[PDB]
Amino acid sequence: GLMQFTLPVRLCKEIELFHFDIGPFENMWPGIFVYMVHRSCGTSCFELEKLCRFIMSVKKNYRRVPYHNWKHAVTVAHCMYAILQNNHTLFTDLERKGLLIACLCHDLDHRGFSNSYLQKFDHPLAALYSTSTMEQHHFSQTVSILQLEGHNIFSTLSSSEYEQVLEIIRKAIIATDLALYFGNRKQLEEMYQTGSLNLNNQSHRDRVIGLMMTACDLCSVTKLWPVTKLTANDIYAEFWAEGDEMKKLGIQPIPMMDRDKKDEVPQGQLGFYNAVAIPCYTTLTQILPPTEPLLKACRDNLSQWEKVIRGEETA
Ligand SMILES: C#Cc1cccc(-n2nccc2-c2nn(-c3ccccc3)ccc2=O)c1
Ligand SMILES: [Mg+2]
Ligand SMILES: [Zn+2]
Repeated sequence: GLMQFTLPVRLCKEIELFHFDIGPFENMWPGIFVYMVHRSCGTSCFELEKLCRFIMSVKKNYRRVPYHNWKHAVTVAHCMYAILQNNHTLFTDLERKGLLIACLCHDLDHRGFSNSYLQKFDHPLAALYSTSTMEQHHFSQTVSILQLEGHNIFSTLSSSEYEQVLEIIRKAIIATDLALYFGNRKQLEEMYQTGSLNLNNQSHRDRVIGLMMTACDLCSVTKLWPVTKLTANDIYAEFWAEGDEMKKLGIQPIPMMDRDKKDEVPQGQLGFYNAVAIPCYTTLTQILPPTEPLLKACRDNLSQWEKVIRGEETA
């Protein structure tokens, strides 16, 4: 309990900021995550030796895909960490515990394909779960790893708290189904503007947590421009592979996923910043004002994609 994980000076400072990049050294990502749980939750909350065993089994069940990989998991976990430190008093001891775990586990065993492709390919996981196909799979994997021996990081919670925390994680992981984002923000917008939003309503917390989870999942669009620029190549590599697999079933993919239509990427990014990211971070700042820096960084990047279309910058 007297073994405080430290980070080098530049990391120790830069890690507190929303736009932190976790860097290219895979071997430091576990220490970074533990550093974050320790400052976010306490030295007390988790048994160091169980935690480390959990993190490495989680790492082992992420796959080598261009984007939906172990780096993504830790990135998303970091954004949640930033949100929780800048909104210190709003969240319970259990939420702080489960949300950082939820973010680490949110894309467990992803193969780089959307729910749509599972449905058209007729993947057995689509028989098992008709909506949020991958997201009920990710949660299922979380529970598997939670039930390996020496892996129950939650062993000190009562029966109650254990159910509470796994129900935070489940809901938190389902909420990363972007198809659910749209209704979830339209309802929080309406609750904030008519002043009914009330954080003592457990129904309303769930929604707020779902939006944090979209916020964290999308946070590659909230980094400094050269990190956003270089992550997009990873994002489109998965999209273009999925389009190839679509063409393989005898189906024109949407252009986003057609690697013959690379020319339309920047306009496609504009669409997505306008249609998804900017609305996500607007609504999230209205509900939690200290998250503004996510909105500020998102708009800067929108403005950098505008510059790309005007040929004042190439990609
Ligand atoms: C792979 C992937 C993937 C899946 C979930 C979110 C993100 N993500 N994160 C940051 C930016 C983006 C992003 N998402 N889309 C997107 C558009 C329509 C449906 C779904 C995703 C289009 C362009 C982007 O840049 C990527
Ligand atoms: Mg996902
Ligand atoms: Zn994700």
